[PDB]
Amino acid sequence: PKIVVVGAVAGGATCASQIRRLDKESDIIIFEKDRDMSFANCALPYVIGEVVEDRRYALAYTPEKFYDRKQITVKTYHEVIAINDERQTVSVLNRKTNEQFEESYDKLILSPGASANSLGFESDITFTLRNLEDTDAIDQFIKANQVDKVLVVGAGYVSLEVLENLYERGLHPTLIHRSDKINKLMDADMNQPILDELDKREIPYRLNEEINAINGNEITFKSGKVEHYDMIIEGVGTHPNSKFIESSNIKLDRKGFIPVNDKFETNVPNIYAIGDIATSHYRHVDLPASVPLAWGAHRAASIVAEQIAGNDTIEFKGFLGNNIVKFFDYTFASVGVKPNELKQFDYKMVEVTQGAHANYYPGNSPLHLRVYYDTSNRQILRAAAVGKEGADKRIDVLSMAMMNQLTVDELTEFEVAYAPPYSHPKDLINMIGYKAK
Amino acid sequence: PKIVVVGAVAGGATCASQIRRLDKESDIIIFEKDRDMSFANCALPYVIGEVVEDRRYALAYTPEKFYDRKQITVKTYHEVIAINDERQTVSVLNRKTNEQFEESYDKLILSPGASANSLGFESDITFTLRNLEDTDAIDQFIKANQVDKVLVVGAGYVSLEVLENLYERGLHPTLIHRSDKINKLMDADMNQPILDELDKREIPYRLNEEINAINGNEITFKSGKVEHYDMIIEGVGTHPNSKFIESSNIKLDRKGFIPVNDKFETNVPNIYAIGDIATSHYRHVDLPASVPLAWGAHRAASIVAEQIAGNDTIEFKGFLGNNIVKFFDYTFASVGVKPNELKQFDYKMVEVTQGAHANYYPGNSPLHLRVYYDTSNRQILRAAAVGKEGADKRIDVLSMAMMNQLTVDELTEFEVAYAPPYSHPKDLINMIGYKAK
Ligand SMILES: *[C@H](CCNC(=O)CCNC(=O)[C@H](O)C(C)(C)COP(=O)(O)OP(=O)(O)OC[C@H]1O[C@@H](n2cnc3c(N)ncnc32)[C@H](O)[C@@H]1OP(=O)(O)O)CS(C)(=O)=O
Ligand SMILES: *[C@H](CCNC(=O)CCNC(=O)[C@H](O)C(C)(C)COP(=O)(O)OP(=O)(O)OC[C@H]1O[C@@H](n2cnc3c(N)ncnc32)[C@H](O)[C@@H]1OP(=O)(O)O)CS(C)(=O)=O
Ligand SMILES: Cc1cc2nc3c(=O)[nH]c(=O)nc-3n(C[C@H](O)[C@H](O)[C@H](O)COP(=O)(O)OP(=O)(O)OC[C@H]3O[C@@H](n4cnc5c(N)ncnc54)[C@H](O)[C@@H]3O)c2cc1C
Ligand SMILES: Cc1cc2nc3c(=O)[nH]c(=O)nc-3n(C[C@H](O)[C@H](O)[C@H](O)COP(=O)(O)OP(=O)(O)OC[C@H]3O[C@@H](n4cnc5c(N)ncnc54)[C@H](O)[C@@H]3O)c2cc1C
Ligand SMILES: [Cl-]
Ligand SMILES: [Cl-]
Ligand SMILES: [Cl-]
Ligand SMILES: [Cl-]
Ligand SMILES: [Cl-]
Ligand SMILES: [Cl-]
Ligand SMILES: [Cl-]
Ligand SMILES: [Cl-]
Ligand SMILES: [Mg+2]
Ligand SMILES: [Mg+2]
Ligand SMILES: [Mg+2]
Ligand SMILES: [Mg+2]
Repeated sequence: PKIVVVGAVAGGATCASQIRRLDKESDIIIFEKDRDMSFANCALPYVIGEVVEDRRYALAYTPEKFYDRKQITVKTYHEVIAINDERQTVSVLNRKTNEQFEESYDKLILSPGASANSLGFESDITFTLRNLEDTDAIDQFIKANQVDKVLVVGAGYVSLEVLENLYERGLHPTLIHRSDKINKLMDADMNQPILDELDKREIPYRLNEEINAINGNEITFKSGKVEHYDMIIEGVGTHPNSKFIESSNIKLDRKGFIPVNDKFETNVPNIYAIGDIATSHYRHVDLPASVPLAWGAHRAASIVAEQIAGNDTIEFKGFLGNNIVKFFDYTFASVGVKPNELKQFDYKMVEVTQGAHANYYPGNSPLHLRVYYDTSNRQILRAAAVGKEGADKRIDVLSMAMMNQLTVDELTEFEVAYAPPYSHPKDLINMIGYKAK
Repeated sequence: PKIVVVGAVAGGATCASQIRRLDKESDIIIFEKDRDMSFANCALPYVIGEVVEDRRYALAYTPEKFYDRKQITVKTYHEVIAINDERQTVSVLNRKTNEQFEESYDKLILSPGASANSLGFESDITFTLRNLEDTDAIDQFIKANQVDKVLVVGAGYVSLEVLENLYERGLHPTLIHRSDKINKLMDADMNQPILDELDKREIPYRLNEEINAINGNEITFKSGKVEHYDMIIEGVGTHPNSKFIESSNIKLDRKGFIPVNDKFETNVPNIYAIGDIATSHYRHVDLPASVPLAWGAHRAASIVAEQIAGNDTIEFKGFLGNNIVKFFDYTFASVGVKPNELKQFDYKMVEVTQGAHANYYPGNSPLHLRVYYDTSNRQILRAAAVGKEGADKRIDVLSMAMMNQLTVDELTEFEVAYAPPYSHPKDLINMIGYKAK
């Protein structure tokens, strides 16, 4: 079949690559509205912090390399502006010529993702971070203006990683957030170490704070405070790139996302949707789920590839919502339903705080593990872990447990790999099980 | 019930404590043949290494504290010398006075564990390591004799830990082993980094080598080599402490262990056996298993506590044999059937070698993960992982998978916690699933 793909990054380029792996004869074309395909979204803050300095890490492919290795045609600076589903074409705008045209397809795959929100100030010193063009612009503004002092707005993983990286680059960031609900994928009371790490390094922050006015480098805040900053990075949420889809017969939800089935089909024949734009359901509970992260994009890419050119018995089973972020010395990880989704269940909570490993083994740090479960069937609903060591391991194990519909009580049976540098004879995970009794 | 426990460490002290949690009325007495209860067997190599300098870390309780806090009576230097199972008493030797006596019981719990084998040489410079008394003796011997050259015999995980610690203490160890099967819970080819770390540090080793004769500090070897050593630490395997049991009606296997059911009952009513002395079966395949490690001792202790004083529908479901050791910069972990046990199955092997985390993120290292599956049902039989980073995490996740008899193909669905310091959007575990076709 002729295959058209919208977006050439996490979902799009992966899906197209996976299809080629299976089908060597279908013609495949990808339209990407911006300059680069296959950029490393998740590497971006580390590029800014000069942790990553080889561009070969920031960008996996050029369209030329992509064609030469995989025979996939990628048109950058081409923005799809409409989907004409009844005639099986998309309308595409060549941004270089400002000429538009129709491209036909047998199968269409939508992976446009999402864009960064902006606060909307008229400001030459304010930037968002979503792609490599953004990253290049920030790096350039920093150098050309000898930036020292940077204001970071927002407190999600993107803003937190940018802050840490700006600090390590040798700059002087300040963090503000409109409320005190930082890092909201994590249980609110488990985020204290973020503030501790800031304090330890004498990095200023103000919560319940906003930009009120901007005049050159003079920044006036809601609190009444006035300071001067050389630069601002806004990380104040995202929104779905689905405007171009609204005129079509494709069903969108009221927030602009695309509900899909377990084959990542939309309501329209021959049209699939994957990545941040797509919504689905949880694997372990009968609720809708939207998990705009890397894992879901890659997994859907593979499933769509099988559907089109491989084994169409292969279907999605739902999300668990596993997620993680590093902030300075600490790791923050969670899986399962979001904090706000718990109220839909009659649940209880159990928790343990314990050294990640043997106390007498040097380098210990306490690890807080919390697990929520359903009282009506003992099923695990959510888990969260925070500590300098061992949090990722604990959450991945609980992710596998939930995949298998394990009960909280069954966690006593988890046979951990134990030696002093790694865990305990009754691991934190085991202790969750004993304490639920 | 009146409860008598034999052995006061991993199984015995733990089981007694777990019983008290549930039962505040019953009289509980533990007999321990040596000086110390509740020593940290696992910490002992690190004591020798002076990594653990403070004894509070090597000893968790005294009989006196155990009584004040738990109202359990612990009699040290008291060796149980016979089980009078028909009258329900045990014979006990007070080693201080050399007088014996009978102690009655309603329930008897046997956790006597295992003793170190010895090569049988007459030598004042040779030591084994099994308890805190052994540790104090080794430490004292090194100080008293200004030991520099040390011969470490055996390449089990304990001996490797001892070697590493002697090295970090400033001593100069040499490793020998009677065969080339070092660290034998791990795939043989995956043990190479042990030998790499030794080579890197100019720590001598000789495999397929044995002691021929000892003449003072002069050691004659099977190879014909003769060298001078100030000290010898032999780690040449263990034997079960079951001599005191043979006269009773308790069924022993031919190696001296006690087969038990999933309630950890012996063939004799009211007698339980746990810890290194007991044998059981695997959880994921129908084979007999013996897994003489900490997790099993602690798990059995809880189950026996529930049987006696709690919910007696709680039963063991078998072992997976999860195990791990650290040796210098590398981690070595495996789970499932032993290498020698694979031949009872029609099996295939899948493997990946990939960065533990994102390539661009610093301090990355190659992680080798290998998975064996049964061709008749796609079920995972065994997994192994070796590397400086991430091996413990992958093996724990796979232990949780096997607990659920998950197939190799379903690893494709494992929802990992992804950010650049931790893994990949398609983790090594997912990759095993994709490569299984
Ligand atoms: C933060 C956000 C995540 N963002 C991204 O991932 C965006 C950038 N990514 C992309 O554009 C694509 O995902 C690329 C093109 C980089 C990767 O495509 P694929 O995942 O299809 O893998 P690839 O074709 O590059 O193959 C390399 C490696 O994978 C093996 N392989 C892939 N699939 C399979 C299957 N299904 N079965 C067996 N093996 C498979 C393949 O063999 C391969 O080894 P080799 O290529 O042989 O040497 C995260 S971020 C971006 O890191 O910042
Ligand atoms: C290597 C080799 C393994 N060796 C050993 O284990 C050495 C010998 N061990 C022992 O003697 C026992 O395990 C001791 C006595 C050390 C521990 O007794 P147990 O009951 O585990 O533990 P304890 O009573 O001390 O409780 C402490 C902690 O856990 C909670 N807890 C225990 N059981 C339960 C249950 N069933 N349910 C809920 N909670 C339980 C307990 O309340 C207490 O918590 P807090 O800290 O106040 O929360 C290894 S090594 C390390 O070198 O020895
Ligand atoms: C800074 C940053 C850090 C992140 N870190 C993590 C992390 O640590 N862990 C994690 O799991 N996730 C992380 N993510 C999220 C992860 O990158 C996304 O979940 C993933 O990229 C989603 O893939 P996607 O294809 O749906 O969207 P994208 O990868 O963003 O790709 C969408 C592409 O479609 C293009 N497009 C949109 N509309 C059109 C159109 N009309 N025509 C043509 N092209 C169009 C866009 O230009 C864009 O290039 C991070 C994201 C960012 C921005
Ligand atoms: C140096 C070392 C390091 C280790 N490291 C690890 C590790 O990293 N990870 C891991 O999982 N496992 C490790 N282990 C193994 C772990 O310690 C054992 O699996 C665990 O202790 C088994 O507990 P047990 O109660 O059966 O025996 P033990 O803990 O050894 O206790 C048995 C006790 O019973 C006493 N006893 C025996 N006979 C009698 C009798 N007749 N009368 C009275 N008392 C008696 C003994 O003196 C002994 O104190 C290590 C062991 C050692 C020795
Ligand atoms: Cl091209
Ligand atoms: Cl054209
Ligand atoms: Cl056309
Ligand atoms: Cl808010
Ligand atoms: Cl369900
Ligand atoms: Cl006494
Ligand atoms: Cl005396
Ligand atoms: Cl680490
Ligand atoms: Mg640079
Ligand atoms: Mg139209
Ligand atoms: Mg000391
Ligand atoms: Mg199944």
